[PDB]
Amino acid sequence: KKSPVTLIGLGPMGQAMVRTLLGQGHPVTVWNRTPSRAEPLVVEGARLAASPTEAVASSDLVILSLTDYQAMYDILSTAESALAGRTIVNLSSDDPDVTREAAKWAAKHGATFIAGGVMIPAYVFYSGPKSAFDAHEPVLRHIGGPRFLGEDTGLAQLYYLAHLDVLLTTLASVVHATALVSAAGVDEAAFAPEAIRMVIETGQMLAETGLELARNLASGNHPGELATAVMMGATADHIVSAAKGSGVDLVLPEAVKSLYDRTVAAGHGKDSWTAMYEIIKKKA
Amino acid sequence: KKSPVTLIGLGPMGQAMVRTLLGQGHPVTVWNRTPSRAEPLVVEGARLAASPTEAVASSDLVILSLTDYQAMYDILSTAESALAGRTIVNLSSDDPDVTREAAKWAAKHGATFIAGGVMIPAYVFYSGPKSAFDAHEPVLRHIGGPRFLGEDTGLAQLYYLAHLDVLLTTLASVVHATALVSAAGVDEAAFAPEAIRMVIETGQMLAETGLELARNLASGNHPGELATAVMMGATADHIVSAAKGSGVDLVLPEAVKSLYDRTVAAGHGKDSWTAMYEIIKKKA
Ligand SMILES: [Cl-]
Ligand SMILES: [Cl-]
Repeated sequence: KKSPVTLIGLGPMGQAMVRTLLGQGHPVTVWNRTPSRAEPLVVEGARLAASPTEAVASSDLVILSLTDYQAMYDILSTAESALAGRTIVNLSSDDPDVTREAAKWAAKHGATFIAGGVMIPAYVFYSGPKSAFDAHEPVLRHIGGPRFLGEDTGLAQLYYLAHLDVLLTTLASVVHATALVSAAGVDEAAFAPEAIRMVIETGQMLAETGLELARNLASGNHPGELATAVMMGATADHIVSAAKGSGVDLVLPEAVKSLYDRTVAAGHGKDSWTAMYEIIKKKA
Repeated sequence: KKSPVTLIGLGPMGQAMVRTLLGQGHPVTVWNRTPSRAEPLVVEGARLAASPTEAVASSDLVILSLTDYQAMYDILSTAESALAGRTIVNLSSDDPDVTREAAKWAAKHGATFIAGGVMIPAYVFYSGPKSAFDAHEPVLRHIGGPRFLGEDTGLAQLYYLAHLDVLLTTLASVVHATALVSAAGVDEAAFAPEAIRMVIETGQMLAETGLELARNLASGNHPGELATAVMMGATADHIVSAAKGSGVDLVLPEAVKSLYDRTVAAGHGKDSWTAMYEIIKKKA
């Protein structure tokens, strides 16, 4: 009685989504480039499709969890005539303009398209036609906490990549800070927990520095308080010189130094450190 | 009956340290390039020194809280003959090799030298001769939680700058992620709190990903688990292409992409993301 679901892409994320959906009573048809990974899901109740075409034809809702959008094009190439009237929910990560081009390709073949972005703490960003999201939300809510962002298909991966922008850059800074200290002979195991704690401290500081951040970026006014761009720029300069003397790779701290240098050179030296937003943001 | 203290540099940090030390019964002699900032401390009980020489001569312990080490050289230039037999505790931020050169200059003028690094959540890194730290620890503990790091003078600013390496890079990523989303017309006030929450989530993830981080960096083995360098590198590539299409500044995500590119090109693609440490760390 529950609506059938097709899921293509049986990596770790797809495996968990199939198990979840089966436990909620949905018939799940699966397909994967290597059918061996489908075997555990078949014994849990899923049906292995004979081909991508038969997988697509088995449901009105086709969920894709692949490495990138090119994998969607390659897999569904032989199934394009079977896409008419169905909804594609692509949870794969890719460039936002790539996902927008996919919406045009989906419409060419008569399909509705929703882009998704999955965050494992789970919650999923969704973007595309709201009527399509509302039609499949009873199924999508079992995968994780749905957050509809808007009717621009590209939004889900834009938000996802911006979150990963924070994650990947922050993780890189922990590795870089550890190399900086360990260059002096300090045991990595001694300082790495401190660099980790600095992330937590940074988060809690951002839990009046956050009010400074959200207010300044939105209002466009960066009042120089306790932490100005010229003060932070001098610290960034010291980090670079320390890394240059330690023999530690420079590209990451030089990027931070580049942001503060251009922020000071633009006349925002006495303003808050948040004034680097005026250097980073989109022109005009 | 409490030991006298001299403190030079009456910015915000110096103001709080003087008030703290006075409240604990220590006579405090102060000096500043602009004597006006000493007036509030004088009414609290501090004595304004007539000159840097008289400030130095007033105590065996001289604490410096200036913008950089060059300010120490400039201020104490006329007081160099009065430094003999006293301990300089410099809490100013600067390059670690600059602080090591200061230890040589301090010994030239017969003074003991300790470098400090002040973290405002307060706790202070200290480095230099342990006998000097132990001799002044009863006074230093009132300033904040003392953490002796070792007898290399340069350690305190190395640890301090590595902590600030994490802080400044993480803060830059929050501003950059917000610009990435706001380039599409999203209100900054809508996404900036989400970018902030991503820092907190990153910290809590680092509170088995941390065991992965500390173990891999110290042992030098990066077993590829759920998050490999080739997977993270593809996400870094997407962030760059998204920023390149949004018109958002590229230097920060290109630095992260550069780290993953070289990590994959070095044969660590299947290893954990922590394998970028082998690209960042000091040669040999
Ligand atoms: Cl976009
Ligand atoms: Cl060093």
